[PDB]
Amino acid sequence: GQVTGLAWTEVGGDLLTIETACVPGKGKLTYTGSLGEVMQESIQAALTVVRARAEKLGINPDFYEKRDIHVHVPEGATPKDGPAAGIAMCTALVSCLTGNPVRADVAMTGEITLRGQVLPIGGLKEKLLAAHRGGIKTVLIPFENKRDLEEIPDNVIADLDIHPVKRIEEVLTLALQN
Amino acid sequence: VGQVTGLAWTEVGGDLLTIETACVPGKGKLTYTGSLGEVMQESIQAALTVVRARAEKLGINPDFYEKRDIHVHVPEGATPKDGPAAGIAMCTALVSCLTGNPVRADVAMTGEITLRGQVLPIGGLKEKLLAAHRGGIKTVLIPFENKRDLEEIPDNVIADLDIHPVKRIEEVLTLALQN
Amino acid sequence: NENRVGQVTGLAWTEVGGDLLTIETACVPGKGKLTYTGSLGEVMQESIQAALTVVRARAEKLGINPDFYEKRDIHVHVPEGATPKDGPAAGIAMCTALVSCLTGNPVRADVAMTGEITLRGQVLPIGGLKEKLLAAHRGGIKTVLIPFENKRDLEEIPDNVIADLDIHPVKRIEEVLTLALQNEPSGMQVVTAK
Amino acid sequence: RVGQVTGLAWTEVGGDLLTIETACVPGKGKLTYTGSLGEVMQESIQAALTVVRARAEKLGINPDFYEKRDIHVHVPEGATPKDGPAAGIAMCTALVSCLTGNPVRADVAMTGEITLRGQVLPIGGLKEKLLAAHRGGIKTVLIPFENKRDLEEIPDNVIADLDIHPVKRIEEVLTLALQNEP
Amino acid sequence: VGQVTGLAWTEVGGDLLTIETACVPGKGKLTYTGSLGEVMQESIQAALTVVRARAEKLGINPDFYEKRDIHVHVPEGATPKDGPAAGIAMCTALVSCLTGNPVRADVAMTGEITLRGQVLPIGGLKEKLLAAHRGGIKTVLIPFENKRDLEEIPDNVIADLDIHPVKRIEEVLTLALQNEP
Amino acid sequence: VGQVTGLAWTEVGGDLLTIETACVPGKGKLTYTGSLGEVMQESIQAALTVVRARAEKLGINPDFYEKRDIHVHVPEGATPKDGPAAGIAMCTALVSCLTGNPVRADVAMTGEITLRGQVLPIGGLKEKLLAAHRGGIKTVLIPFENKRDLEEIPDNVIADLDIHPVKRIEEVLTLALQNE
Repeated sequence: GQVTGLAWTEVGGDLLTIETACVPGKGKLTYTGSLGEVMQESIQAALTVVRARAEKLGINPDFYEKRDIHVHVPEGATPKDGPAAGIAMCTALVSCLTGNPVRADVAMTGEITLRGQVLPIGGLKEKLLAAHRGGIKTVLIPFENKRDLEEIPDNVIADLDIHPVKRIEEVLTLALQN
Repeated sequence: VGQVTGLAWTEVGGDLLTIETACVPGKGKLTYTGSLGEVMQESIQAALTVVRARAEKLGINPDFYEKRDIHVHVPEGATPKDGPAAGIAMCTALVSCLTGNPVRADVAMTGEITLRGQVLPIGGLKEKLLAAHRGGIKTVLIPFENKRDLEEIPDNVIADLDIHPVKRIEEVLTLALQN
Repeated sequence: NENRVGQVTGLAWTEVGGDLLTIETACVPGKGKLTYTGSLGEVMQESIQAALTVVRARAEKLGINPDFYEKRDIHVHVPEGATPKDGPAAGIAMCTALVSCLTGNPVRADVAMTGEITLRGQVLPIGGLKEKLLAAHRGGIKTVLIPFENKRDLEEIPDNVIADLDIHPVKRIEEVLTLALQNEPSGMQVVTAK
Repeated sequence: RVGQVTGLAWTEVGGDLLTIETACVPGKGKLTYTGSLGEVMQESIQAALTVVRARAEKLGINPDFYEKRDIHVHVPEGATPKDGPAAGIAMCTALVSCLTGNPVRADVAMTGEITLRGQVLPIGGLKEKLLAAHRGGIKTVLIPFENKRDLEEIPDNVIADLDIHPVKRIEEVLTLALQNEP
Repeated sequence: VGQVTGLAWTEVGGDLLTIETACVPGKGKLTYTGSLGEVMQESIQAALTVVRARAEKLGINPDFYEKRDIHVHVPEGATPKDGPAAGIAMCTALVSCLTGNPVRADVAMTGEITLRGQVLPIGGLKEKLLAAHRGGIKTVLIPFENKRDLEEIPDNVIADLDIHPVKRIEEVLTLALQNEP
Repeated sequence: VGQVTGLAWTEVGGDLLTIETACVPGKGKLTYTGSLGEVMQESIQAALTVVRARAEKLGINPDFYEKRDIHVHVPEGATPKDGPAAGIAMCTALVSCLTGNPVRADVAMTGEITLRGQVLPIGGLKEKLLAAHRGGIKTVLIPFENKRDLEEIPDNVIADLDIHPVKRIEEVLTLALQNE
């Protein structure tokens, strides 16, 4: 129920620790963390991808009738917005609802869609620089951000194991431990 | 999830958009997202009402809404968008979702939808068809009263595109759904 | 005919002027919900709520089952979607459309109407009558229902408008419905002979 | 007429004759308040309803009407902004009227702020209110008791034509205004 | 219906206020009206919580907040009020309403209430106690920590007043309710 | 019991907060009042999710979220309060309230809470501990990473407080509550 994402904050692209809790409940979605509206919408999108694909994910199709879900992104006081945490949100929800832990030294950036495709984001360099400083080994980026890998310093590309992904299935396969 | 390429006004970039609609286990909740302005939001409601009103003839359970939640999402999520032009795409995406009847990926569409299922003309036909052309789209559905606006579209664009002027939502679904 | 159920031409204010409104209503299976859209200003939204109350208050006379109603969702929409509409002048049109939608009673072709609705069923005069009638005249509307108290305002509207339009001044909503709908909405028909 | 009360209160064009309408059709307890009402006027409706709820058994009204009835209070004309607490007793009267089927008298107008205790509080702009009523042909006007001192600042010709009843409590209001005794 | 004379901030200034409270058959819904500002609104919620958390001690059927609907109104409806200083009045009014224990007519009170039932000091004590006096109020309840603020108000005003500094809500209710809570 | 002294940001008056909570039989309504800023309101949501996640190990009945109404109030009511520093205090108060477990006297605490139960560093530590000291707080729990900031603080202040740098919410409940 914890994933490292790369997304926009008040001070630039950054490592975010995305948290999701899925305690027994009645189907309420709470999300907090000084989130802007586009980031809030990415969470609804990510939840809908899970609900639509629940059977595929070994999750009870009616799980949202018996679960309350809280997505929180610290630091609580730092403003964050944008769609780039989309695949991280989805991954955290799948982890939480399945009990399948998330890989330690992995981070990810990318906008999610209901169809499960992963869309390119902006400020990739800033994002990959943030993951490099944090000692992140593996980074998932959208397939269409490959062109942007040119602007990145050679030493950072060399240190990072970067995976361009097209689809959410790819993301879950790489990020989850099982 | 249902999936349809629409042409509708966006604040930045092109007017070519993927209208997405999921119809998951739920209890009759509608969610709509995608940096949508109010007129676009209201077209989602109108589109959903069209399906609800024609559910039996469409091959859908009239009481589907009791046991389904609907999310309508229009990527790219941060791109501000507005207007009624994605209406027929929304209706198509919702019929696809609730029947499991795939949409032709080589077809895009534009047009305002009415509760009577009629397709109304839209503005910026040129903006839209250039996006459809540059987006590699082969077939475009447009409103019937927009036919006279085709006279101001570049010849190559007219040459490349298979434009189909439509009047009614029945025409749209026949032209866009695979079965 | 089926296409005439829940479709009413009102005359109210738009961002272009006091023009024609094609007022749409669907009554689909549901749970008692009312939705209204079409870039409506707040005064117009309140007219729709007044109009539905009027219907609900006269449901027995109108033959609308209270329980069927509670298992319907209602959606009033006024295209074109992007054009701002406001004012209380679509009140009787809204009520007509709702009665039509809920009872499967098609609205007569080539009728338009204008008038503010009250909860007591009274039809109150409206403003900009001249421009509304220019709007009806321009759209080949033949029969226009107006408030009985706007009758004095007919004098400033040219002869041909009055020669072309069939104007029926109305006092109450029961009259509107009888004039606007295909079948008589309120009451079983009794046939008598002298 | 059941559910209609003539009230005097402020509008954007001044303290004018108001026709307060209420409908109470069977529902689930929904409360709709329309007519370009300002927030203070909206709060007066909620106060008026509370007064009625507390006196429900005393008024012959089934106590659990707040759960089995939908109530819609509307004040034409829809486009004219109305505000203030002066329609309070009129809101209560129309509300009691509707829920009991007890017709309101057409020759009675009324103004006054209502409290949950059912007390009638003095209001403002009494001059405009009564001049309005007088041009409107109203025979009888109920005013707040503490507003009697304001009567001496309105023309003698207007007041002589009016049957003015100063009221202190809501039950007084109801007995003068309802066709049958509540 | 409960009624209490509170002293609290109004648009015109700190003044005499009749806090009303009705408690009819209901499903546990809370209504507050009277042009109340947000801090005054939260004071009502704080006051209600005190009563719920102390219900049986107050002799109130603990399950009252699913059997009762509550409306707190403060006339005059058009006069903007705000602040936490009517909190102990709100709570007195609720307790009176839910118990039928009349509140004395010669008593006015001012004070912020906490969930623990503590009375916290308030501002504008001068203008508050002047209003009480002008209204012919006999006894006034103020927060204990407002005692030194009494030395800034005219001695002629204060000498006419029976001033009771309180620390806790049980003092308020014992001093203000006509029968013993 | 349900009463916790937390140190967090205020517009005026000391950075000391008295956090009160009530947990009565109910249908599951959360009320939070006290002129609370959005970030502080969110901190309450987070603290409550923590408690829910750990309800069973905390001896709280799992279905409290639907059998209980909870009102979190922070006096003085007209004093604006904001920020995340009251997070661990909010959690402690809720646990104390739902368990009947009293909080230890003269304990205060500052710290941002995460859903996983990690205590995050805060700002204005100096002002916070000055308020603790004048409040006669003896024991203060701060975030482990605020240890660096203790260097910036007067010697007499450091002297009279029993300052405990904590990493997790388990240390916080152990140091703050009178029972387990």
